[PDB]
Amino acid sequence: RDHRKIGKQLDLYHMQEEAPGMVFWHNDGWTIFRELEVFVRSKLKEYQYQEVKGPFMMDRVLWEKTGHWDNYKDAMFTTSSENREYCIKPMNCPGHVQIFNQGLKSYRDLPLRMAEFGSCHRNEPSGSLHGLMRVRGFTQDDAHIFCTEEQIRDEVNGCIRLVYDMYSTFGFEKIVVKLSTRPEKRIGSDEMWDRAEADLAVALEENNIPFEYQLGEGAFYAPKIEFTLYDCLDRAWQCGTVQLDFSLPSRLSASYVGEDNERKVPVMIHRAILGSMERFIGILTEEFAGFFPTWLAPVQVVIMNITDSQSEYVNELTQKLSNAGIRVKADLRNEKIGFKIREHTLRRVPYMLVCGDKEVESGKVAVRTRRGKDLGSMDVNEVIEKLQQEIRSRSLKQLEE
Amino acid sequence: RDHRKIGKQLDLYHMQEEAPGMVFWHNDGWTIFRELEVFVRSKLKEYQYQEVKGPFMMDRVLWEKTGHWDNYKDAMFTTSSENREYCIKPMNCPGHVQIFNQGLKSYRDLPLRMAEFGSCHRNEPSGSLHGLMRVRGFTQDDAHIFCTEEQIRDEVNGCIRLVYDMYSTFGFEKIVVKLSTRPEKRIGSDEMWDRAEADLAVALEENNIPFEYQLGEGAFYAPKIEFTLYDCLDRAWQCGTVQLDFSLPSRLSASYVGEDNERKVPVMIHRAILGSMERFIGILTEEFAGFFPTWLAPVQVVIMNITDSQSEYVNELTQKLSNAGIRVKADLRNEKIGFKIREHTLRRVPYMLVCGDKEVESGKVAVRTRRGKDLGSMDVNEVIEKLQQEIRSRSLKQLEE
Ligand SMILES: O=C(N[C@@H]1C(=O)O[C@@H]1Cc1ccc([N+](=O)[O-])cc1)c1cccc(O)c1O
Ligand SMILES: O=C(N[C@@H]1C(=O)O[C@@H]1Cc1ccc([N+](=O)[O-])cc1)c1cccc(O)c1O
Ligand SMILES: [Zn+2]
Ligand SMILES: [Zn+2]
Repeated sequence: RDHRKIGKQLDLYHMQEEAPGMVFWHNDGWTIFRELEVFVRSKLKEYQYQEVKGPFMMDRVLWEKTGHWDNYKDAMFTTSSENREYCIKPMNCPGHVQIFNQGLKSYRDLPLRMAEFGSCHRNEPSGSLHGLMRVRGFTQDDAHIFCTEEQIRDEVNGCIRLVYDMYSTFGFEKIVVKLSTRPEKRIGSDEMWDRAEADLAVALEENNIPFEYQLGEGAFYAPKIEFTLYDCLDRAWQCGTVQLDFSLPSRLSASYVGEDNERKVPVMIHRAILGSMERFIGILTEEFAGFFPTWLAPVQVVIMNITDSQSEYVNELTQKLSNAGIRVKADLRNEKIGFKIREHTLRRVPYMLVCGDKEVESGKVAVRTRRGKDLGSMDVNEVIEKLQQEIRSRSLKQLEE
Repeated sequence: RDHRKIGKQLDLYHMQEEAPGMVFWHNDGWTIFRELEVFVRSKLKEYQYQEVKGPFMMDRVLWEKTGHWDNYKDAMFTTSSENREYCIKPMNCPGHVQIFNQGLKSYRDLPLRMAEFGSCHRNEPSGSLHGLMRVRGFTQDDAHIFCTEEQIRDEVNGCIRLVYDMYSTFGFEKIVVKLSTRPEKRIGSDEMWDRAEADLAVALEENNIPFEYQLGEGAFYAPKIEFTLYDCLDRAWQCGTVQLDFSLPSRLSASYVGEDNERKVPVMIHRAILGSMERFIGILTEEFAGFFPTWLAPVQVVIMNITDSQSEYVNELTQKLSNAGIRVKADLRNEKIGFKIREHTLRRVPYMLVCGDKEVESGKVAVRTRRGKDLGSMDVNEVIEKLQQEIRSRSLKQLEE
């Protein structure tokens, strides 16, 4: 049930000592990563988010405004070019405000939701690395919301609704929520920290979410709501995070023209639902034990022949299935039929299509699943329509179960 | 007609001194970038390519083993972690071999086409940077093909066919081709360069492509076919590149089991159709002068109302168009209709939908475009149906236009 074993077991990814804590995404594993992007982007469109991309390193002088350099430079990778030092970004927060700073902003642009699949890098000790859970290079479904102090309620509520919306897709309904308060090493005034912590607390009571305080576990600049999901083994996994920031936008000279035609500093809301997408894939790998849902399966359908007589028929079906948007692979090897089914069952392919000579009239296929179920013969167009409903709805369970 | 100058007007991107030669992709520009990615991925599926992803840096010890460290030490960024050097990758070729190296490969796995949108970094001089044309961090539509020497066609013609097939979508068929031969400082025996240069030379005569030699301009490991396209201003732009490599796979301990059950070294073919996608977007920006085709437009349709009476009707239309897969924005601001139309016309939005009281009764919409042309009032379903017809085929030209 170990994702490292399943990942090697399913051709998902690999790692080696030349790049410690960094993922070599294979074709099958990268398909799952891209499928998660499509799912996230569908939510971004639904929740009216922009999608941007920032540069991969920046001047240390910029990281100096934020105080990020003071707290965690030891965790930061560094490079120099023409007597200037640059830091490979561990977070997308200052990159997003720079985009916000371009062009004069007004209150009519707020709330401004800006998201990015930012690939970050943190210099973690090699002894702390373990599979996809703890890595040096990871990708966040990061987003930062710029809004006025009157829009704080509505925007934080939208982030909370998004957390439960996406977690329910993967079947994670046991969620533990914690409020991380101020740490001993922080920046910002006491009264700022009071308002930010209270606002996060109020947002949770409005949505009727029980939670407990976690003293000293917040960021040095913002308190954060931490979402923890429980898998089918009742194991805690901390993925979600919503922070309320009144500090950084002021430090990075971010401003907008208000309703009263005056200088105001915008409130920034950090959010990340899945957290590290490499980590989230590892959670999904262990949660399903490699039995990914059909919409996430690297190979969704495998069509196999019994003899060479159906090799022409199988290739036609493989092309027809591929044209319908289904990830389908053809198994034309000269191996016994029980041998083929066992191999692809171990590959956790959701459906296996069997084509004998009895199939060659009928325009039909013998369907069997990775669970060992037999579904019998009927229409190829019917299975296409049956399947397409399954991927488009991102259903957790398969056909006839 | 300058891309940097249009790019500021259209919310495409921006750059600043904190990250010289690196792009801050804004929402509108990133839409074009992703929009090109889908087009490339459609070709990868068509031409049977895998898609992988490599880490951002690797142990320098490998960059010695390839010879890249000796030749291009000044152009590579370097960082430190636990008394070990890592280099932010300037190329994706050896990262692809690592994926190929995992698991024993045979001749039945060949040809193996592996593609990646690899984000590279080269330390180019800062006085040398200019907009999107010359950048420090760029994304290549890279791919490397592993095959036997008898397959040295079937892949090279596929690369050549892909070059002209993808260029025709953007309207580039004025293409001049050059063949770069061996430089004095290279690796491999002379007999490789005789076969490798000849293999590329015959392939161009094979495809009825006139070409000129560029003596001494090839890489230290491979001769290269260079594709140069000309825009509407008859300006040369060098984007395509196909390399024939017999050296590095041997240097990186890549091997496969042949038909005679003996270890063999696979041939590697470097290819890049668009080259740096940041550069290609800048070329496209200048080629169309900001008038991107509908399938490439960041915002495809803007629906505007005249008064608040049509505010419900436009919102229904925005949802219907958005559900149809059209990037649509609704303009409900309290401004005059002539003010709204002018703003989006300067934004080069392909189509603008106007809804008066006469539109909401009749169930139709008034459409007329960024160039000033009228389609009059047309059926709402008709406008959707034609648009999908326009986007799906990636047509260069407009609607009756
Ligand atoms: O703060 C954030 N998140 C934690 C933080 O900091 O680390 C937390 C996230 C994390 C993920 C993966 C790995 N990993 O090595 O696999 C380590 C750490 C954060 C949250 C939302 C938006 C933002 O813009 C953030 O910055
Ligand atoms: O050679 C290659 N491709 C051209 C080449 O060289 O430049 C061409 C592509 C390009 C254009 C612009 C910029 N840029 O800095 O904006 C960078 C790169 C190449 C092809 C395949 C694999 C490789 O490993 C390569 O190296
Ligand atoms: Zn943040
Ligand atoms: Zn290459």
